Amino acid sequence: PTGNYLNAITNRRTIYNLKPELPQGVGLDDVKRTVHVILKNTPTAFNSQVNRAVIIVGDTHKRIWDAVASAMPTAEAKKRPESCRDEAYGSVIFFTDLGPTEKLQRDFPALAAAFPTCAAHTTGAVQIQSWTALELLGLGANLQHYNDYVKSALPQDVPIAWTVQSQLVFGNNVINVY
Amino acid sequence: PTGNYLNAITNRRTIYNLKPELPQGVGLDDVKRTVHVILKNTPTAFNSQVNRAVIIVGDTHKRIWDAVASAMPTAEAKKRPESCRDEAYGSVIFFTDLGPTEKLQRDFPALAAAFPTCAAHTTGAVQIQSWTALELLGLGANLQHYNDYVKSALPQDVPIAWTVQSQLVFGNNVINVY
Repeated sequence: PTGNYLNAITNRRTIYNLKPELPQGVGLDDVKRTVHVILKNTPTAFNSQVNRAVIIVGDTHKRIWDAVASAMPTAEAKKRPESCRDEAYGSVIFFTDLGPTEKLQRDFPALAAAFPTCAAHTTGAVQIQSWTALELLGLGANLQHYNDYVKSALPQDVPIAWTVQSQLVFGNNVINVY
Repeated sequence: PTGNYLNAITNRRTIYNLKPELPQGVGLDDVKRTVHVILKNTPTAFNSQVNRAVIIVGDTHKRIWDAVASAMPTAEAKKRPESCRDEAYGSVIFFTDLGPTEKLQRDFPALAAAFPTCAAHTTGAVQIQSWTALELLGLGANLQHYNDYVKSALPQDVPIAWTVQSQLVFGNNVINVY
């Protein structure tokens, strides 16, 4: 075990078996740092620093997935949001500040095409890491992409420029050589 | 010493001081498998599995950077690639197979505007993890987004549907608790 950083990656996958667990031996503000230290340590191309995040829990967590599971009207296509608001302790949701990405498109009008793409790179860079780290604490977590649904459902104290990217619900190659 | 996954995230930064180093105690194929299992264990959304990569070295490394540092005409814009060919051991270049995403767009024409984003997310996940893990071995690495240029410089053994995303040259959050 050295840069056994791989073993933490290999032991990680989508977990739907979820109970609103603390979990054992680890509080909430513990989790708060874990994602915080990733947003702070994740390289955004050209120091744009566009990706942010919001963690939601309790009746504020249940409040959103209950809103999605009403915009979903077919029962068998709502056993995902309602199993997210009745089985999960909370959910980490990630954003990308479209603000800077609009500024870089301004000052560098010639490269105003890689900027939206360089932001999509870094936001998925904090997603996989927070996810792979939450599962190290003991939690179980899964992906969700109800972006537009939670975006409208999102409260008012949110910057409207924060584009919704993901919802982390917690609870070979060729080588040359010719 | 527990889920000290964070320590590797913190102990990671762009390195330009590069010598074509093995490095000590670590062969090349040592590096090869590190990324090989990051591409393999990365959650491509909807199991599209579009993440591709190529490790480049030797006079095939200097060959491509010599091509980029020749389309750059102004000296001060050649200081990057010519230092990437004459100071580096090699480069990991990452792709996203446009194949599956095109298939997903076809089958689900309604969601055909989330697939390119779900591909940009997953590539911006194998990049950061490889970079974070290559520096665990002792190497020095950095981001390089000289796309199209290196893409054109690529030989013919590559699929023309592989989209060059990056070149890995090796050598606050609101709590919403009401």
